[PDB]
Amino acid sequence: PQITLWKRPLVTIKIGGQLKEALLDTGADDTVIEEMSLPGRWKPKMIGGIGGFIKVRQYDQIIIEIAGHKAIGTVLVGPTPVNIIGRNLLTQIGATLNF
Amino acid sequence: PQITLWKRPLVTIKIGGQLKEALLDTGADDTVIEEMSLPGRWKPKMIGGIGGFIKVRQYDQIIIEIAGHKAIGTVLVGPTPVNIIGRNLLTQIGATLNF
Ligand SMILES: CC(C)CN(C[C@@H](O)[C@H](Cc1ccccc1)NC(=O)O[C@H]1[C@H]2CO[C@H]3OC[C@@H]1[C@H]3C2)S(=O)(=O)c1ccc(B(O)O)cc1
Ligand SMILES: [Cl-]
Ligand SMILES: [Cl-]
Ligand SMILES: [Cl-]
Ligand SMILES: [Cl-]
Ligand code: NA
Repeated sequence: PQITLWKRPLVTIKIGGQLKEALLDTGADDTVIEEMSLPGRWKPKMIGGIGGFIKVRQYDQIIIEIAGHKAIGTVLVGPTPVNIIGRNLLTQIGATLNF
Repeated sequence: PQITLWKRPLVTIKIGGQLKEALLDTGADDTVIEEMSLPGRWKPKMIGGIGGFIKVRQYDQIIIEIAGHKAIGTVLVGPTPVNIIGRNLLTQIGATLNF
């Protein structure tokens, strides 16, 4: 698809068999999701955004579908205000910015 | 241009007679620039992201040049860690996400 930006670029994702809404976010290096259960071990990460830092749980090699496109990669889980798909997974779905 | 997302999508902007580097950010509703002076009236605003809220000054009807393309809109000025070009200005340069 070609997504214009008059509205937020919200898509449906599927992670852990569950559908969620997330924002396609070219300003995010990494994908950050709200609290949920994922399998396996996690590693710590402190990430900084507009208002300061939050602690998140880093899960690697997680199966996630984004707007129907299959990805497998890193997901950060923590107290984000919105689910954000960052460049680590936007590159997996072949996303570019165009003007 | 087509901008891939292997790296942060940084561009040069001209705002208030100044050159700055800014991120093309589909996850931002509005454009948020680090502290600088702009002319005309403003009003206070609180904006929230990862890590909470910051206080900014909202300036309306500001001309920006974004990677050589002129646009006009609202610019929020305050203690952002990164200069962000949000959707309010990305739409005006005809920016789309494509996959
Ligand atoms: C969160 C979004 C719903 C909204 N945001 C826009 C978003 O793209 C931000 C931009 C940014 C980049 C770096 C530092 C600070 C901000 N991305 C962000 O926080 O990314 C973080 C995390 C992802 O992986 C790494 O990449 C960078 C770091 C780091 C950890 S926003 O900036 O919070 C924002 C909120 C509100 C309004 B508004 O109301 O117009 C406008 C903007
Ligand atoms: Cl990844
Ligand atoms: Cl980079
Ligand atoms: Cl605007
Ligand atoms: Cl359009
Ligand atoms: Na003004």
